[PDB]
Amino acid sequence: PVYMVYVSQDRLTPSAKHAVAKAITDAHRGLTGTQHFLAQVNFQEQPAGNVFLGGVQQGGDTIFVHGLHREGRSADLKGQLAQRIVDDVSVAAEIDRKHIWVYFGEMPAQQMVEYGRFLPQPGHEGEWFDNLSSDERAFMETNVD
Amino acid sequence: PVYMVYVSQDRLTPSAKHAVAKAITDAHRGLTGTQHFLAQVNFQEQPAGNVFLGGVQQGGDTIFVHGLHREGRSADLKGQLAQRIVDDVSVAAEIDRKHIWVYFGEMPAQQMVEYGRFLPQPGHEGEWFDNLSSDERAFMETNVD
Amino acid sequence: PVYMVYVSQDRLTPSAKHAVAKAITDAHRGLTGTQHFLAQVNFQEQPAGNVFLGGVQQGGDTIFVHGLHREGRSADLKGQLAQRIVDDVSVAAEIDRKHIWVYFGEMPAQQMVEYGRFLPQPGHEGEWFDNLSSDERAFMETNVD
Repeated sequence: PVYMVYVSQDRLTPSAKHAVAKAITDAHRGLTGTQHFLAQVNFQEQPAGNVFLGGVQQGGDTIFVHGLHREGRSADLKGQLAQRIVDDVSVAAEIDRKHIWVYFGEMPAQQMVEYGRFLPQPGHEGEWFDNLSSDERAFMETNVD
Repeated sequence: PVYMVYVSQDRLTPSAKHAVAKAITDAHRGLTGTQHFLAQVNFQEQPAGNVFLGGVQQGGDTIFVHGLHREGRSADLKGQLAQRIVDDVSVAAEIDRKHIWVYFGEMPAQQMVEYGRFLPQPGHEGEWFDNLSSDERAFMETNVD
Repeated sequence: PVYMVYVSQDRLTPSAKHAVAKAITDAHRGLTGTQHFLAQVNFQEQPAGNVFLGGVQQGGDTIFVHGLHREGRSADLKGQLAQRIVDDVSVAAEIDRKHIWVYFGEMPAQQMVEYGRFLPQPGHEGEWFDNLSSDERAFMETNVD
């Protein structure tokens, strides 16, 4: 997956970012089985005041998570995952849950590429990982916390 | 909804941003009936020069709106809403319609969370809001212009 | 289309940005027939360290391309397009392919607007372009590289 995480500049220190990104990553791994290194968290910071709700300018406590996933998972599991992202980002960023917005979009695995390679259907990430070159396997596996 | 609004840095003063957010939020409410405070406008600023059309670097005028909605509305209503965002953002930002691009993407409501809660189906914002607790009812009410 | 390109600050100079935008636009035109001026490449730069892979903070070399397209193309064509984007951005940005992520999302053409006008169905771009006003055509034609 790619999780784009929209936040205000300086609301999250680098350690708070590490905390948020590891909580989203753990959630995704623990609920889907997808290996840690296939999950990107991509922080998009903007000056405070660029977020409006009902037309009202917000301080720096708004978080929007846009998760981009392969098709194939159940509504039940995606609900559980969205809920766990809300809870665990609330703890990790010390931000009340009421500030957190989370949207999941889905695409055919055949039109998504990570590390320059096409993804597989969910649940066949193991033999997909095994199919590819030793250099790629090594580069991927360094990307696990 | 979340309306991601990509603009060049300093193209919109604080007052212009407020006006543009208001045009989008009032368009969404007026055509869908969804409450104002459920509409987010999230401005994403980047230096002029980061937008390319047909390979040609642009100045600071382009505006891209990526509206992210719940599934369930007709093509006709989405067309009316996109055209209204075009017209009203053209007015609010004193910008020619030819500079404005609008894309709507849709997601199951069961995988969309606002204010830490799962959204209802479109049109059921009323009972949804009537099952919300008093504090989150009030917090939501503070986000109306 | 709109190609949202997420890169670290300064990883692409203005000239490298122009090259990448050209690689993507040429690939889209070559494989779909869609005229150059209908392809937007929108660079989103963030400070290095905002990308995490498997929870591990990254340097400045990751590139994520989020391409937003009209529905209607084959899985085969979209695979060819995405692969060519990996390859040609690899060359233009002088970057290892294993740094390049590419996701394609699709929307009904009836909810996509470019230059203030609703897009046609894929493969009807010539006819659509002919039926625009001459001021709109002329503005679009200025965007060809």
